Amino acid sequence: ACPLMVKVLDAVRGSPAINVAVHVFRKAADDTWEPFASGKTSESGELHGLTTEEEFVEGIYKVEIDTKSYWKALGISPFHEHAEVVFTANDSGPRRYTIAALLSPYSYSTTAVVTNP
Amino acid sequence: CPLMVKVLDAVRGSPAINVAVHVFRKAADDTWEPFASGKTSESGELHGLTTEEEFVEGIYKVEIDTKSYWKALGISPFHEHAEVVFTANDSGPRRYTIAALLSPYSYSTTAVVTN
Amino acid sequence: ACPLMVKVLDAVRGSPAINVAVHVFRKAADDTWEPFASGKTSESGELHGLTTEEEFVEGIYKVEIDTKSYWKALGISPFHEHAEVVFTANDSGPRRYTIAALLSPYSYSTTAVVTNP
Amino acid sequence: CPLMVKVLDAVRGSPAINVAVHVFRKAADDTWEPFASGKTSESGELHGLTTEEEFVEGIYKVEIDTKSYWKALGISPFHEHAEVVFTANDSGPRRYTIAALLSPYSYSTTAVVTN
Ligand SMILES: O=C1C[C@@H](c2ccc(O)cc2)Oc2cc(O)cc(O)c21
Ligand SMILES: O=C1C[C@@H](c2ccc(O)cc2)Oc2cc(O)cc(O)c21
Ligand SMILES: [Ca+2]
Ligand SMILES: [Ca+2]
Repeated sequence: ACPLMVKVLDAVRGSPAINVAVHVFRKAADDTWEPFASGKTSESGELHGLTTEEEFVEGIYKVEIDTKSYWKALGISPFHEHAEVVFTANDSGPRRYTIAALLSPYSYSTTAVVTNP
Repeated sequence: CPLMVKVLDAVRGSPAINVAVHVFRKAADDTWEPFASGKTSESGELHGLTTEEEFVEGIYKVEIDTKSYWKALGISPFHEHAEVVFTANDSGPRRYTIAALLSPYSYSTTAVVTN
Repeated sequence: ACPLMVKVLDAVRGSPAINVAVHVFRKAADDTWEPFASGKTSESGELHGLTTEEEFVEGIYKVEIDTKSYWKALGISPFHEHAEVVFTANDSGPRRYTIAALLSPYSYSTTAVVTNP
Repeated sequence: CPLMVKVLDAVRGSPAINVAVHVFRKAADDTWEPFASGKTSESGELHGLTTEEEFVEGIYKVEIDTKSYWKALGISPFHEHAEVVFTANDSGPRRYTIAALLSPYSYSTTAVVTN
């Protein structure tokens, strides 16, 4: 019953991207981004436990993935500052969201898998 | 031009036409000051955003209005938009092409930077 | 200890791609593709149990994913006949391979995550 | 031309230059008969593979020699190559651009088909 999971993979090494910082924000009624949760990717490149079913109410959310630090630490100066995912959540009732990102120094892809528990 | 944006549609196998694109420059106060905008052409390209003089070093944001594009096609989208944030010109002036490949629940962006 | 897993996701629906046929082949000493394993993706879009550590000897392998049937069944005539992954395996000792594919009607991406148990 | 192939490098943020590409047509016996080939240009493009007359309906294979490209750059690659298999012209003649974005452990291909 974790309703939000983020998973990050490295397209160069063919590996999970470990220790990647992730910050999650929620758009406020006044229209600004309130901090909602944060964490770092595990060995498996996954970040669990960000939120709960109750807390994770309808809204617009932003997941910012600190790809730049991940590359810089490997000696690489990447193109992007970060990878950002912005989406409306739970608009038709609660769902479970997996936000997956695949990283290369000059490219990233992002895909959402959304399921109905 | 020093900056071009090009958008493709993975569902139809075509350029993504009439997609709104906004470009911003990060301000001293860490706000985004809007800088240039346009809509992609019938080839999915947006040219003429900026000039070599104007396009000085800094951190830039390209915001692509993916949601409106999908809505227009009658297809439900996941993302609000697709954003590309990058530092420009850090080693000199370059020509940047920002390319995006769009699916309703996924997108991929790549930069082709040539000097 | 499953050394080969294939995972397929649908970029249109934001879902696993279920019931996707997958065929695996191994290049023979005579240079032709011998059938090695086959299966279909589960509800979670994953296919496990293709092979074993002992069977999965060094070689060149091909994973063919029947994307066309997956789309056609949804009413869609897709661009690709299939998605094929060809790779050398276990060249430096045994590894565990996850072959992931993300599908759209006119595009697919494939990524390998390779780990050392 | 009715068929173009374009290859980009996600590691360097550049066109992938001097990449070998082979094109095949499926034969009656379900073998691949090699049809056209080339190497990508400094812009990552390969033009001139075929002509409208020659490019009749059928099933075609495009094989991109990704492995050699990475080897040349000194980077270890996962794939032997990247293949694109598709049926051409089923609704009429079209112009096909096959685009590939390459990373050492990943690739993505997309078709832009215009009539
Ligand atoms: O290995 C991958 C690659 C990743 C991915 C592919 C494409 C994309 O656009 C974004 C992420 O997809 C995945 C999604 C998963 O749930 C688990 C995975 O192991 C993987
Ligand atoms: O930079 C890119 C990436 C590429 C692409 C992205 C995703 C994918 O899955 C396959 C190809 O598309 C392009 C197509 C072009 O005409 C010019 C380009 O610069 C690009
Ligand atoms: Ca400059
Ligand atoms: Ca024809």
